[PDB]
Amino acid sequence: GNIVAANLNESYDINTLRSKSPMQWDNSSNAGFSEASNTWLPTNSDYHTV
Ligand SMILES: *[C@@H]1O[C@H](CO)[C@@H](O[C@@H]2O[C@H](CO)[C@@H](O)[C@H](O)[C@H]2NC(C)=O)[C@H](O)[C@H]1NC(C)=O
Repeated sequence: GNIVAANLNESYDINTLRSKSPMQWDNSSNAGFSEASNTWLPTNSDYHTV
């Protein structure tokens, strides 16, 4: 699903950022997309079940 449009300090379209959230693999931190602390966009909150 979509995310809620967060604050980005790069020039992005806030109307269409909702479809660009990181891919949801396994239920790790950042849904297995990254082992970094913070990603460039927030992972959707339903990643534990989806
Ligand atoms: C844009 O990036 C962040 C938010 O996306 C801005 O705020 C910093 O966020 C980091 C993340 O934890 C904090 O540690 C800093 O204290 C924040 N404040 C700063 C750096 O003043 C950040 O200010 C923005 N960077 C720009 C505009 O260059």
